[PDB]
Amino acid sequence: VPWFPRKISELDKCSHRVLMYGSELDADHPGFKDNVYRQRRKYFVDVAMGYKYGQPIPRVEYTEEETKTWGVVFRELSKLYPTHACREYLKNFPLLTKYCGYREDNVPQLEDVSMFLKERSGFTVRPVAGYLSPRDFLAGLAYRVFHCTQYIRHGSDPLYTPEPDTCHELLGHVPLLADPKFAQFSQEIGLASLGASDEDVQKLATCYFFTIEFGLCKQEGQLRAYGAGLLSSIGELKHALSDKACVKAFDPKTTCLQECLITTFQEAYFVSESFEEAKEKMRDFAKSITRPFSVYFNPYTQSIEILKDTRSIENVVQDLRSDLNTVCDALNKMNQYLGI
Amino acid sequence: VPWFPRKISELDKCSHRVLMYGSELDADHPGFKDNVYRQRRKYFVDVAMGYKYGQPIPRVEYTEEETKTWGVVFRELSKLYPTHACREYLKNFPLLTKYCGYREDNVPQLEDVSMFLKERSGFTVRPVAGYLSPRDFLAGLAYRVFHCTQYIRHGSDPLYTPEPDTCHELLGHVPLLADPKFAQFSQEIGLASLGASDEDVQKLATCYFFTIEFGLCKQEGQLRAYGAGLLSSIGELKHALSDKACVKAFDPKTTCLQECLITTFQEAYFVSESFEEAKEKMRDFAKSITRPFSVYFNPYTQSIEILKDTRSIENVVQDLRSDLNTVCDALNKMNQYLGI
Amino acid sequence: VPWFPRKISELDKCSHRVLMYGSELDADHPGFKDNVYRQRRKYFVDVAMGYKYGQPIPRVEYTEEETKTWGVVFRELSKLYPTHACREYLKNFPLLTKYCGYREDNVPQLEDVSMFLKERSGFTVRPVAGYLSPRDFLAGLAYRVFHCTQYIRHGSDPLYTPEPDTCHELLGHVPLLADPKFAQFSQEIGLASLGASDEDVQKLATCYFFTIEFGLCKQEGQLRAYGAGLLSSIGELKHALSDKACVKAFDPKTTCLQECLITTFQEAYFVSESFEEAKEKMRDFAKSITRPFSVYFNPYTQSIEILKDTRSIENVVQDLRSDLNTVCDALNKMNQYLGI
Amino acid sequence: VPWFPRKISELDKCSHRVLMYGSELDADHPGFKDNVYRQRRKYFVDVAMGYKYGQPIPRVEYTEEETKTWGVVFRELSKLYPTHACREYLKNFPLLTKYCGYREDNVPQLEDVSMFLKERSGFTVRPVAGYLSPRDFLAGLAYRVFHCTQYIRHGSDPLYTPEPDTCHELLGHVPLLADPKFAQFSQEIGLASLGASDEDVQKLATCYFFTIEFGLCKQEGQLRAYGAGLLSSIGELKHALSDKACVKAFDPKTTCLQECLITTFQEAYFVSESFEEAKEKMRDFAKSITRPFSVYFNPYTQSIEILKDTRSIENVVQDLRSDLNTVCDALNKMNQYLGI
Ligand SMILES: [Fe+3]
Ligand SMILES: [Fe+3]
Ligand SMILES: [Fe+3]
Ligand SMILES: [Fe+3]
Repeated sequence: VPWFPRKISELDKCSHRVLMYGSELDADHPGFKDNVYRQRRKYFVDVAMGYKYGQPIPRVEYTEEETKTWGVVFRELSKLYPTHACREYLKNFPLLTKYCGYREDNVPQLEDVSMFLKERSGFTVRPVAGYLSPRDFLAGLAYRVFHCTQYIRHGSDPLYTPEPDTCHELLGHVPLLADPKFAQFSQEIGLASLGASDEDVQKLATCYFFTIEFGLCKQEGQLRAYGAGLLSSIGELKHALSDKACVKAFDPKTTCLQECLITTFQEAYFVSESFEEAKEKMRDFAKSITRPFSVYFNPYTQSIEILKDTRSIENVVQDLRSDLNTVCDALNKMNQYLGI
Repeated sequence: VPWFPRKISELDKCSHRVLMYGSELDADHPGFKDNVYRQRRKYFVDVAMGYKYGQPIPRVEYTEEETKTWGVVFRELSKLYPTHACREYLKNFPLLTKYCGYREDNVPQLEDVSMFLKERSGFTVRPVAGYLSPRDFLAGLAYRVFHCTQYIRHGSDPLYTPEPDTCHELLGHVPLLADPKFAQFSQEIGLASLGASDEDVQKLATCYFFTIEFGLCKQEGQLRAYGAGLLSSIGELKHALSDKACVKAFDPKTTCLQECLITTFQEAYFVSESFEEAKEKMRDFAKSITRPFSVYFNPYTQSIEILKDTRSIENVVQDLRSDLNTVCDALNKMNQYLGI
Repeated sequence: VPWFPRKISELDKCSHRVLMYGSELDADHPGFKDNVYRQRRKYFVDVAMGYKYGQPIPRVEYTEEETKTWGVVFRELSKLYPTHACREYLKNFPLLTKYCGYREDNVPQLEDVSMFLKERSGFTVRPVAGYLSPRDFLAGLAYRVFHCTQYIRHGSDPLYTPEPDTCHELLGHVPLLADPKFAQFSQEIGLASLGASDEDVQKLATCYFFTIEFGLCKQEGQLRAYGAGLLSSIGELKHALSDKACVKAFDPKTTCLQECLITTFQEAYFVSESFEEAKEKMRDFAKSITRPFSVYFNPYTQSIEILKDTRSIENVVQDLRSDLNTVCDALNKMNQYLGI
Repeated sequence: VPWFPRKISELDKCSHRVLMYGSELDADHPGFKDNVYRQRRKYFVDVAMGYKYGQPIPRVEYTEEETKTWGVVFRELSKLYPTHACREYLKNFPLLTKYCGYREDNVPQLEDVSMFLKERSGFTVRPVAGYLSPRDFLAGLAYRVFHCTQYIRHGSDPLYTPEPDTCHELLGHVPLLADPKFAQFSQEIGLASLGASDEDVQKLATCYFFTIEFGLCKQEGQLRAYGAGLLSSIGELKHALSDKACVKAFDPKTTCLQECLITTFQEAYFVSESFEEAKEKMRDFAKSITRPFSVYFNPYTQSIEILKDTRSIENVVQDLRSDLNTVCDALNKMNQYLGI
């Protein structure tokens, strides 16, 4: 089977297997014919190729124009969250405004964001010179790690970006990784894809595209948005909720066959009910991917284990019994401190 | 109830509540009438009062005499472990010789030891200016943290020590924290004592004294030693394995009432069978300690949670079901990829 | 809430709350203008109104014409099972031919059938003077009891029946209650409907109509039939597997709104995958029926218990722990008798 | 391995493998030189050799002298229960007085007793021509079946009995089988001994002798009696709570090596805390009996299953999951119909 990391320190081979670099601006890229930008965006590549597990992420000092771009996006995008975004996004945004520094005059740093996430759900972030393969991104979601970029848009226009700058992974992805259920959902998508055939990693990356990127949920009646591609794009957060687009339920058996459009809107946005419903649908879709073992994530050691014999399975069951014996005692305490 | 830390960040208020300091050494201390020694015991206190959660532990460079003392103790203890120590100590010592640097001509560092432990059982190490209360030392084992000292004996005689030093916590305690079962045992002793009355913290500290400090086990027809007080002391390791000491079974109801002797040999020694037997006996004894809630350790967030209502208990059960599903899938794979 | 039985002996109020009687042939009955027939349909009603929990079911001796009718139906319907019925029906029919007496010139008895079922899945059968309400028929599947009739068709026509008789509940229902997973499915449908509002018992009875009466399954490619309404009717079993019938998918949120046709074919024939996934769909749908408690079936006592406080839930968890210890020991034995 | 029954209907080979008969009065029998008595023991033997699984137990009509003897024992023994018996005996005796007929001038019948037990704990009773081997008596507790006698003492001095008449199994054994936890304890002792070597059946029968026959418990302070040998004997129920006998703690590793006296007060009466504590000690001791498989009792089918591969263990785990869903739903109901 193909190689996957078996401990969170071996994840540095994946984090550094970058296909294309974030300094390679394309032809249609505003700033492809610039001189000062390219140097700025080449600084970030070298700052990100110097990360190593265990060392705090260095702080980047954003200039005066970058800060204005961040503020423009923040201002123009936060005045339509209250009526378009889901509930678990609104219950988490103020905490980010309070502890990490989300304000029009400041650009959050990855150290504060990573220390804020690490205490709420367990996730952490690490910087990447952009565009690592989907196998190596899903293999990082298995350890509860998220690969971020640090650069910002071109001040040319602050509302168009053919790529994931750092304003897409702070306003789209982070406010919703601080939720335990979304964290469990993401990590399970990631664990399902460890050592799988290149033909199943594509189905999983497609399900992730249509769930954790362009997803919609209806939780009290009318539906809302919980995908990053929406929650970070003004032009597409409106279209998706205005009744001019197709919306059909989520089904991983047919949803894994779709065109992941990059520049234009989507033919159809898939809707779901709750992170638990989608988590169950995806855990059922999984186990339909051929693999000759099972994997178990150990969160004390932070390492993956291959259940393929009976000694391993016996360890897992023995550790389940000790967690059942805690419930069976919390309940006794409630009883005695009430009437039986 | 008494204050306890509810997240591994708040453990700095406990790690720094030191009763007496490692510089304020007793009068009976060889070196109480010295001038150069008493000035390095202050460098160590200063480096230990400067630790903060999240920063790698700085490295200490040991002089030529300190190194020779460490080597003397190492070479004098190494020729007893093969026939006196337990089985797990023996299976873990060579790995320490290979990865952390256990050998004459250098003293292991706490950074290498902490990174070696963190990958095997989950424990980590942090330096302390000595002698913090028992409540604050047990509240640190709840989070899987061990409080170590960094100084070394007085070169006068590398065989007598009335106190802990960096040779009692590298040769006595560490080689056996790298075992998952000893790690669960220690952490459960620690979790039982969170917010308990000062009269129960004493019973728990006594059980810990007679189990994890001066303990004996019989794995084959003959018994061995798995306590640090033994595995770090030549005079007492080859006295408890001899027909001149009393040895009765372990019973947390009658052993929590006994004298913890500090300078002389213990009368009784409380043999046991296995870390699992002692873990079960302690979990039975540990439901007597009066407390109006239960605690649940969350290892992703690394935080303690109070089970005292039904929403918390329902969360815990929902997380148990997902771990039962993993076993139920591992077994199906093990079947289909075999004969039913 | 509405009254439901809380022990298998109180089920005699439900078993004897018969709406219409099996002696009341309607105008359209091919025996409505007969004289000797009715004098037998009265004997059956009388023998079925005399059953009492604990007494073996008396044996009915079928005349020469009744036996010939049974044989006609048997041999005319068994020559198209091999290519139409599911696999769990074919793996159970020979056992019935061997132990209970399925063969022409002999009509099986309910005592032999009930003793054959009681050893394979736990079900038993008891006779009923026909047509008890749906609430009272579903409250009997909660205890793993099935209400059967004992009469037979009118010999005039041996292949048309506007009602259930002893040939519909022996060739349609019984060969598939002897399966543990179909037994669990049926009992869960029954337990979901204890003390529920008359408006939910109708949705549950509809799901049961379209799953356990007219159901289809595709388990190896092409689909097959596992409903009694099909497996007991030549005309309809040979039409739902053809290409002149609309086969939709199973979804308890919509299928619970359908016309339960009694004399003509069904417009739609809902299809599924396996008793396990249909059981999961029904268990998720079955938590959207308003009820202020939960019920737990105790199979030693054979009684229902209301989980509505913490002492009951604590009992249930305490039994789960003892059932998990058995697995944790079976695995250890497999290990030691292999290599670890 | 030795033959054991794998379904509750195969238990008729064990129930009828009687070593000596209840009509064979020995020389020391106060009725050894009688003529009318023996002709009654013959009747009881003949009626007990005619039982067959599935048929209600016939009723025995006791004469006037027999009834007066039963009344003497009842009256002389019930006036010292309130201060000597455990609490779970006192909370069950009145129910027996109410439903089964415990009172002078009436001797309870085994049909009423068996139908009263079957609804409280699951046990049932069946008559035996006395003295079947210990292997065959323990293989009957695995299925929750108890083998009783139906005869009564000789009216001459109705206070001495060198054997278990029907007054020892109604006043000693039955009032405490109607408790769910004592029923679980007994059945586990019985299941531990299925297909074991004749040298372990002796240790298990000894533990049963010193726990379920001559046992004592301390549950609120001073200790009480819960064994049948005590609760049915005036002379020995007094020489157990008055301090003239040696009371030692219960330990299945040493108590399984003691001598069971038949006509003389036991030199030592073992004491315990609760049926759960003794159940745990026995499940621990029951791991050191050599056997190459595990057994699982299925209570719907009422049959034993050999866990020796992975398909069986997978079935068991799959049922555990469904039993855990019920708890996870009961807790949600409590939350909802309360405050979160
Ligand atoms: Fe994104
Ligand atoms: Fe120590
Ligand atoms: Fe039917
Ligand atoms: Fe007895």
